[PDB]
Amino acid sequence: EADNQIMGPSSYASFVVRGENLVTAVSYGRVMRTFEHFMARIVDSPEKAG
Amino acid sequence: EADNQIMGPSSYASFVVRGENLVTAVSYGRVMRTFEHFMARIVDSPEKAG
Repeated sequence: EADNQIMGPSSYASFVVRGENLVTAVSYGRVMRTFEHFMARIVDSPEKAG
Repeated sequence: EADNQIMGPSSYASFVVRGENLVTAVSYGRVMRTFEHFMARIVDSPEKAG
């Protein structure tokens, strides 16, 4: 065998419906994942290419 | 005539789609008027009865 062990993530990641996502939930029923990424993509410099 | 004139507003109001309103407009295709009110009701202190 090449390696005996592998390094892995110790804990789960956290998806919590925070404040800015919750307003979409109660109103439209469509919460989204990583809303702050959407704000940074189409509000804070949308002309910056991905 | 009790009045010759009435005092009123001078300009129209401005309903401009700001940033998080653009985000929900782009993603879910629905804008809510005064998003800061929805954020100050459903997120910041919902225990205060309207």
